[PDB]
Amino acid sequence: ARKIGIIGLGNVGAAVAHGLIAQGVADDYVFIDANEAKVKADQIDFQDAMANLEAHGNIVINDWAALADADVVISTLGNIKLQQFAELKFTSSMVQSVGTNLKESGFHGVLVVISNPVDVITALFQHVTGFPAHKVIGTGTLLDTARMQRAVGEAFDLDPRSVSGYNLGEHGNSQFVAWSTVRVMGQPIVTLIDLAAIEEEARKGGFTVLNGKGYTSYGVATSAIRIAKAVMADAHAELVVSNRRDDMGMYLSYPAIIGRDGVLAETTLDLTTDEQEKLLQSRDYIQQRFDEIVDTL
Amino acid sequence: ARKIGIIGLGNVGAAVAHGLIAQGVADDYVFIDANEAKVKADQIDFQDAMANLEAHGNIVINDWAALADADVVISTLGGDRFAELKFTSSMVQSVGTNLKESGFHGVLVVISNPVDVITALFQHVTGFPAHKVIGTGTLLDTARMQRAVGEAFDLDPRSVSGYNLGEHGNSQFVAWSTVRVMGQPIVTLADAIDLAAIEEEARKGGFTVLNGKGYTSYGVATSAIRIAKAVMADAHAELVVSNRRDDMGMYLSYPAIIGRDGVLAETTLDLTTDEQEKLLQSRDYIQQRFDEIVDTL
Amino acid sequence: ARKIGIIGLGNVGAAVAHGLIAQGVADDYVFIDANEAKVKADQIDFQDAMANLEAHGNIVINDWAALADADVVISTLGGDRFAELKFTSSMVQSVGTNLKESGFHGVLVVISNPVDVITALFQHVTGFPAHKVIGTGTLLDTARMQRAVGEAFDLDPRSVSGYNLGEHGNSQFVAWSTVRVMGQPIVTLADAIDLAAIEEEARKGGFTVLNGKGYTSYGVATSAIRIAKAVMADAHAELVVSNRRDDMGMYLSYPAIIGRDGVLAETTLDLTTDEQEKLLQSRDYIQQRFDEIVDTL
Amino acid sequence: ARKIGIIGLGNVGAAVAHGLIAQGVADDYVFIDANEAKVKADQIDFQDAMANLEAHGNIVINDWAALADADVVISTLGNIKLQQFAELKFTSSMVQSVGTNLKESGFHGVLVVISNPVDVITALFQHVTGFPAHKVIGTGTLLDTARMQRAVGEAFDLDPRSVSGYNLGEHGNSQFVAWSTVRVMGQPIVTLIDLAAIEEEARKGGFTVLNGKGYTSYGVATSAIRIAKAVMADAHAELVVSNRRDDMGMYLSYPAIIGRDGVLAETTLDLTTDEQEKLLQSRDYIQQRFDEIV
Ligand SMILES: NC(=O)c1ccc[n+]([C@@H]2O[C@H](COP(=O)([O-])OP(=O)(O)OC[C@H]3O[C@@H](n4cnc5c(N)ncnc54)[C@H](O)[C@@H]3O)[C@@H](O)[C@H]2O)c1
Ligand SMILES: NC(=O)c1ccc[n+]([C@@H]2O[C@H](COP(=O)([O-])OP(=O)(O)OC[C@H]3O[C@@H](n4cnc5c(N)ncnc54)[C@H](O)[C@@H]3O)[C@@H](O)[C@H]2O)c1
Ligand SMILES: NC(=O)c1ccc[n+]([C@@H]2O[C@H](COP(=O)([O-])OP(=O)(O)OC[C@H]3O[C@@H](n4cnc5c(N)ncnc54)[C@H](O)[C@@H]3O)[C@@H](O)[C@H]2O)c1
Ligand SMILES: NC(=O)c1ccc[n+]([C@@H]2O[C@H](COP(=O)([O-])OP(=O)(O)OC[C@H]3O[C@@H](n4cnc5c(N)ncnc54)[C@H](O)[C@@H]3O)[C@@H](O)[C@H]2O)c1
Repeated sequence: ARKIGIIGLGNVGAAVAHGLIAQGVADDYVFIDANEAKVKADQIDFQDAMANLEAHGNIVINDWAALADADVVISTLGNIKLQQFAELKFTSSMVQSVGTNLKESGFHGVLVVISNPVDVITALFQHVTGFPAHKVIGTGTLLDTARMQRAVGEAFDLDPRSVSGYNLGEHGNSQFVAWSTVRVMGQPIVTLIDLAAIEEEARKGGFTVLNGKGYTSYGVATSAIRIAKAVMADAHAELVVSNRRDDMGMYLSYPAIIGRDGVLAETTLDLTTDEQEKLLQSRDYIQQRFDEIVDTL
Repeated sequence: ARKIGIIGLGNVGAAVAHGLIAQGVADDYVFIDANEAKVKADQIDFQDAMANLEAHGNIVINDWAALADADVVISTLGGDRFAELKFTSSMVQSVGTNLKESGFHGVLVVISNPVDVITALFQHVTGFPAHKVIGTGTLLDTARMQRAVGEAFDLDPRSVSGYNLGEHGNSQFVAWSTVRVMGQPIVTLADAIDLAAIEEEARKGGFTVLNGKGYTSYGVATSAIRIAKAVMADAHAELVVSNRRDDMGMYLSYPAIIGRDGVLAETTLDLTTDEQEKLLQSRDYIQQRFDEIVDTL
Repeated sequence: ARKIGIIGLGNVGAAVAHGLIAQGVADDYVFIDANEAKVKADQIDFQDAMANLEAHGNIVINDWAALADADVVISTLGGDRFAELKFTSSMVQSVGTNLKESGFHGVLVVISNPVDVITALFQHVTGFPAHKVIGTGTLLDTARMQRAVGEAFDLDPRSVSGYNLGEHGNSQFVAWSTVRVMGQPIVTLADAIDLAAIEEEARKGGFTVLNGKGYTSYGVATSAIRIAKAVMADAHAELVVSNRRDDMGMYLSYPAIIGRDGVLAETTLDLTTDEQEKLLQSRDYIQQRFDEIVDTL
Repeated sequence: ARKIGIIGLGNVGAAVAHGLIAQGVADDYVFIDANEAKVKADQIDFQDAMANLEAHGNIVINDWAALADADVVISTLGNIKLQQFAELKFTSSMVQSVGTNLKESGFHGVLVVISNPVDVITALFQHVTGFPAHKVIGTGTLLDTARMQRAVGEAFDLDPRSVSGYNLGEHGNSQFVAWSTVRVMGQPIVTLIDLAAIEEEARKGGFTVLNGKGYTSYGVATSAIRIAKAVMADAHAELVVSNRRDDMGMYLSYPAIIGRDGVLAETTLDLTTDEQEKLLQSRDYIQQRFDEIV
């Protein structure tokens, strides 16, 4: 049967849970949150929906041992008030205990991290749990790429799913659009529009949402659900996620092949020199911030 | 194609939207909200999710004319006491008039508080035939009774029959003479389970949600979604909703047959005399509160 | 993850696989069929559909060891008379033995004819606990009664309660004392509708399907799928399936509580004396036909 | 509400119907088939399924007037027995009456043609109904692209959905794999294996299926359903379908942008000289056999 664990039932974690429960994706769910009254409130509210939902799902709360046979565990803990990377003092303070309980529960599935700064927190989670790096991944620029596809989609009046290409690097700071990989309606977008306008709409689009309602939830929740379904189904799907490539030596977003055991293979992009240059800049940024904080745990 | 309009993109409204978009229920969505920043932030956030979602949906905001061919419209709006009444009736009149003027002729589903009064007010202000104006009512309350009973007998809530009738938010009651579990009327098993305790847990349930979250969303959003699908599919499904029965003359929750035209027929429950008595008490309360608010129009 | 095995990829088995695959219900599928070319054609046909489907599924064929960790296995297998009994009992023993030897320890759902006899035979040969071996039984006849009553009262078949009990295929009957429509027990509405005609209508339909297509598939396939979901989700859902009651000591259709471990509990209907009589008559026929075929093992 | 009509409830027809009903994609369904007892049988069989399905759907049979407000109409009529270009004589006979009835129902949505030979029957359907060419399209090499993605996916142990590229031309004859458009794991397939082996698996893959059970159904039924969903949701999705491009002046498969009004725009691929040549070759066979038939 399918079992998913969600750590941190805030705006994003609760949207992840609603997206999964609304489609009846999993059979068993484990909600874990430091704030007890909140998570119990969400459990009951979801259990009240069950008589009127089409598919059934079981929900247990704050039970680490229940994670032992979970397929996927999604980490959505953090403090959005610190965003309203400065969040690093908060989320990095939480990874030691969350990571140790996770390791101790007997969990051996794939861990998907959303907590920001996603690249650095993904790395510290890998570091505390001791899980193989291919079992610990982050949404990273899967969200950024979806904003890029939305922006390019609006410009050409196309289905965003019909736009190909990726955003690489460090989510929420040096990530960039690899315009050499983007293609729309059979042609490479660079041989076609104000690309920087599109890139600005893509990059500033996330602040517009936070600015408008105080957080972001549907965009990133859906990116996590897509990765969680690829893992459980062992799809061997190519997705841009925050993964540790051998050549990079640090977590950063770059397309990879995802299946039931996590990262099954790396992909290879023919990036311009410009794009490779930016990619190592992101690597260095993540690496340094990670370096400063890993001793502190 | 399927087109759904949602008026009020708050906690309940955004959850209704996410519930529909996660499943790809409708093709076109119309979001209407007084706060342009919030509704615009939600639209962009949902559009960001489209690149990683399985079904596509088109989203327009604050365009009253777009509701003309909407199949269903869901409204989540709802000295100082006098002022509050005056402002609530004003809002229902403005929204209702603009709704009427858009040319919309589908079914209007209201989520609000008190739902029966506000539903009757929308019926009054729009001039839509009463069978096309229904409120979620005790569908949520019934689902909570189903959860409590289900937990008491380690049963799927969907396998618990029976309903909560009357006034949602105050005098509604469990019609225990309609509740069956595992082939037996629960009253019989009670005479040999403590029904009052079960009633306590369901009510207590709602308070835990309010206390830990500050509001409830998944339970009620799912109710509206179930009703919305019955309407678009012309299911002729029996659901307990807030509707105006000829014999009651006011709006209250009682099972009815829902289809593409709204209430297609009424049901007839053989209630006990005490149950029948509570039903009429409920009706008298809704009448009083309706006369009172309609007088501030 | 969710894994389902299907034994016998004929009209029914392929409809079951397509229904599950069109919704992405399981992650892994194991198809077992005596005809290598037919099962291989279906596997390739479904793998050709994966590029245009929303959910992914892995399909392996004729590999018994793969059933070891399957959640559910659905079996669609089913002078002269003695010869046929002999070949049939032999087939159930060969399949049953290989299934038992695979390590499989989930729930076995049997689609056959006579489904109650073949279900009991499989239980007998495998040695699996009776609660883990169930047949679809009269879940398909109940759904036909619901269709016929639903068409009679212009209702949603899902809104018609009640069941068909007994032996699927010959002595099963509508337990009219359990059927309710629009809040009223249908018998009272009959005292005022012709139940006999309704009962006949339901049956006629089955014959209409057999004569126009030569077999029935969607109706019974969907019954198996619903049971399979209740098992993987551990729903504790009340479903009418062929199960072995202590009071009956032989398989027959009577509602029961279904969960991950199969039959979790029995239900107690208050049938009328005629109903109890036909139920026992039904049971005597199943017992006798079972006795006959187990003698040929 | 969503309303889909299916003409011809055979192997492909009933598969399209089950894929939609299992997911609860539409609200209303119109089943039309010359063999009345087979359509009436599937109707009741699906209505028997309804009490145990999660979503509701309404089914009416052989009512052309009910197609007046259908969103999409899928044509899956034919005779698979003749396939075991064989059906062209039979399927061409049907197009006049079916097309006329369809035209007179008041239907004005998108028509999706599956019936083989799909490109020529798509052209005759457009030609007989008088419906704008952009509102009349066929599955074409959407099924063939999916087989290419299966073969390539199997070879690289990838999700078939992660394989990009298209198969162009005429389905079941001159169709080919535009290997310049295919890429896997960030690289061009022709830069990375024997593509002819893969090519053959993909090309012969329909025979194997057909020889193994006597017809093909899930592959093509799912391709039709993907198109139908792009139409009703007005996705503006890039899909390879049989459409009539102006530069070709004849139906053939080439990627197009699909929405509620049918083809909304054409794409332009940077095909190799050879690839360009094969596509025109396909156009001639379609053009020629089309003129030959009417
Ligand atoms: N990576 C991305 O693309 C992306 C996008 C949006 C948000 N985010 C990140 O998602 C995280 C959550 O976002 P949000 O808006 O839901 O925040 P939020 O503040 O609403 O929710 C955080 C939840 O985590 C819980 N939590 C905190 N510490 C915990 C611990 N040790 N154990 C268990 N639960 C704990 C809190 O109680 C709270 O309920 C933040 O880090 C935000 O930056 C990432
Ligand atoms: N029936 C039940 O059991 C139940 C359960 C929960 C909530 N509710 C009711 O649902 C309603 C919604 O609650 P919520 O938590 O979603 O509220 P909320 O405060 O988060 O949101 C209401 C939204 O309506 C918008 N709005 C206000 N006035 C408007 C106007 N004139 N036109 C258009 N949009 C306008 C606001 O901008 C806001 O975003 C309340 O009536 C609440 O009591 C009922
Ligand atoms: N319970 C009900 O209402 C109901 C309704 C419809 C059909 N059915 C039953 O379902 C069964 C199947 O019907 P169908 O039309 O799918 O049959 P079918 O003839 O189309 O296919 C049976 C399949 O089983 C395969 N098979 C046979 N022996 C096998 C063996 N020893 N091992 C593995 N595979 C084997 C065959 O190759 C074939 O593909 C019959 O019992 C029929 O009566 C029951
Ligand atoms: N384009 C493709 O890629 C592709 C792929 C597979 C199959 N197909 C085609 O799909 C068509 C259907 O295939 P099938 O296997 O389901 O065949 P089939 O013979 O089983 O079904 C055809 C159905 O069409 C019906 N029919 C015939 N003439 C009709 C008319 N005038 N009006 C209404 N109904 C009529 C029949 O009664 C029958 O039920 C065939 O042309 C086959 O070649 C195309």
